[PDB]
Amino acid sequence: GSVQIVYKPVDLSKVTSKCGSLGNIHHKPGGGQVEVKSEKLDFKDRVQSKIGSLDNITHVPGGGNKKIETHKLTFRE
Amino acid sequence: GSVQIVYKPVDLSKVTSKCGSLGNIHHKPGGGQVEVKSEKLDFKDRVQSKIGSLDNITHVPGGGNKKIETHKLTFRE
Amino acid sequence: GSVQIVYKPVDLSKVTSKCGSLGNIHHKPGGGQVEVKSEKLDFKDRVQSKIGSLDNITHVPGGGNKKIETHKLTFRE
Amino acid sequence: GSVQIVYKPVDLSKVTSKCGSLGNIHHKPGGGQVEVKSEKLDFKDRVQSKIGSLDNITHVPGGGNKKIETHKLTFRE
Amino acid sequence: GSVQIVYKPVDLSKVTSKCGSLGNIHHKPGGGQVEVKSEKLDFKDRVQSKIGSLDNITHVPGGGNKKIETHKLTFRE
Repeated sequence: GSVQIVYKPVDLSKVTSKCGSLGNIHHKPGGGQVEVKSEKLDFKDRVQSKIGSLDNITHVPGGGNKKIETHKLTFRE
Repeated sequence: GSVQIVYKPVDLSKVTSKCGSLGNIHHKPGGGQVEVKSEKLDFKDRVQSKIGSLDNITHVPGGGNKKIETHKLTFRE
Repeated sequence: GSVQIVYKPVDLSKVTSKCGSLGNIHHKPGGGQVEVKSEKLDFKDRVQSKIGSLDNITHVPGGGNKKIETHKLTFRE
Repeated sequence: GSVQIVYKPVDLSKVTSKCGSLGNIHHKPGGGQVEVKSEKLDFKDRVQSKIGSLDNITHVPGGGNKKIETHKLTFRE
Repeated sequence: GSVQIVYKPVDLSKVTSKCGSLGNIHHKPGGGQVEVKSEKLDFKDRVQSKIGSLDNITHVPGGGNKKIETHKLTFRE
């Protein structure tokens, strides 16, 4: 027997930002010690480690509009 | 026998931000010590670890409008 | 026998923010010690650990409008 | 025998924020010690742990309007 | 025999906030000690633990209007 699939998505979205002014973003951490003690580091199959860190991230987009879209069609028989 | 699928989504959304001014974002942590003691670090199949950290994230979008959309069609027989 | 599916969603939503001014966001933690004692760290199949941390996150969107939408059609026989 | 499905949702929603001014958001914790004692950390199938933490999150959207929508159609025979 | 389903929801909702001014949000905890003593940490199938914590969350939306909607159609035979 026949089958029919019409996969027809229509998109007219708007992801809009309007910022008149952005200013005076201060970022002054004091910073502290990190002391890590260990003996061995046996790692395996999938490891995303991080041992000992002082990260400082300043992220000022002036418009950081994201849009994630995901389409999928699966056919079996 | 026949089958028919008409997958027809229509989208006219608006994700809108309007910020006249953004300012004076201060970020001043004092910072403290971190002391970690261990003997061994045996890791395996999927590990997302983090041992010892002072992270400082300043995130000022000026419009941080997200929009996550996900479509899926599954056909079996 | 025949089957018919008309999957027709219509969307005209609005996710709207209007902020005249955003200011004076102060963020000044004092910061304290962290002392962790252990002997071994045997991890396995899915682990999302975090041992010892002073995180400081400042998040000022100026409009942080999210919109999560999820469509799904499943067909079996 | 025939079947028919007309899945027709109509959406004209509005998720609206209007904030004239946002200001003077102060965030000054004093910070305290954390002392954790253990011997072993055997983890398994799905673990989302966190051992020892001083998190400080400042979240000022200026409009934080969320909208979660979820559609699903399931067909079996 | 035939079947027919017309799934036709209509939505014209409004989730509206109007805040003239938001200000002077002070957040100053004093902070205290945490002492945790243990011997072993055997975890298993689904664990969402948290051992030892001083979390400080400041959340000022300026409009935090949520709207959760969930549609479902199930067909069996």
